[PDB]
Amino acid sequence: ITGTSTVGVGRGVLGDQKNINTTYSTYYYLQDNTRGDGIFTYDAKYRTTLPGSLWADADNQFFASYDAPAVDAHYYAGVTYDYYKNVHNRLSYDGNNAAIRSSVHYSQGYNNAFWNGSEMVYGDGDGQTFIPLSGGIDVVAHELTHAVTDYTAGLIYQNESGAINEAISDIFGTLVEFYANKNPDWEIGEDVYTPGISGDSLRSMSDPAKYGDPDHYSKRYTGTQDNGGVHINSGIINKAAYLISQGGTHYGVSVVGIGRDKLGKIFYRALTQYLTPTSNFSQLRAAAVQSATDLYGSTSQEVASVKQAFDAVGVK
Ligand SMILES: [Ca+2]
Ligand SMILES: [Ca+2]
Ligand SMILES: [Ca+2]
Ligand SMILES: [Ca+2]
Ligand SMILES: [Zn+2]
Repeated sequence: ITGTSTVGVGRGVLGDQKNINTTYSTYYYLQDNTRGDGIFTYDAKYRTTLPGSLWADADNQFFASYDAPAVDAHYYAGVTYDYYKNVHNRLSYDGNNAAIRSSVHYSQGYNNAFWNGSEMVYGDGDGQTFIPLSGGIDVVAHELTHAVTDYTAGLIYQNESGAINEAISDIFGTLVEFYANKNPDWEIGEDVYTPGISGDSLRSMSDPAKYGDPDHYSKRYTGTQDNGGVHINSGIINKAAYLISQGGTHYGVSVVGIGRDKLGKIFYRALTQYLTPTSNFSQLRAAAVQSATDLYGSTSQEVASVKQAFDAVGVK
């Protein structure tokens, strides 16, 4: 829409108050003209037709319970855009400031959220397994990172390349959660998963086996479910990334941590310069080693830690 840029206020899924960028033109719309070609949030009104209607509001105050998922989709897309711009110098997901569009209230009782190739889509959850999925900043950033991967490495969504694709989304989702300093951790989806149980999450990067995902290449899933295990075998790479950052000893192999910032620079470089659509785990190891070599030198501690981490999860 064409109108005047302004700032409104509302409450997210978790009850927290936040300011959001809006546009005025008769109604106030969830349209943020301050970032790239804009961030636009739509109401799918419990249907599956997309994108739905651009979110319009009469007084620029978004404190209704139907408003919550839209406030957080809109706000967390802006935080993810800022992370990629300020930390990695990347303008939006295509690198040229493409508009980011999200629809909320998709379908009824839908326990998922996803990047469909053109925009973000968020279910409200059934209220037991999940509450509206845009209340999780790591979920939002995980899904928007699929758009980055689509425009760069183009990892296909199956077998080892799909598991790399998911892991990359969990890694950067976690780094955005630390960047926003929103009670950060190495777990995925803990703010929106099972409102009645405390302490759990969908996946864990620091200990993937806590939920039964593999934490070593010898335990990888080899069947056909989940497109060949893209959500299951991502635990092997998530554990490697957690060790590079934080360090630790895993299956007897010791890794000195180099921290989150360097983790993010090595993986962003590997993703945007060396991975291809059919890269497998072994090629991800080579790409991460070459990236760390590019950035810090072949005899750095950073290269050594990347190697130990992949050796700790059995990826040669
Ligand atoms: Ca209102
Ligand atoms: Ca957290
Ligand atoms: Ca998290
Ligand atoms: Ca829970
Ligand atoms: Zn994903």
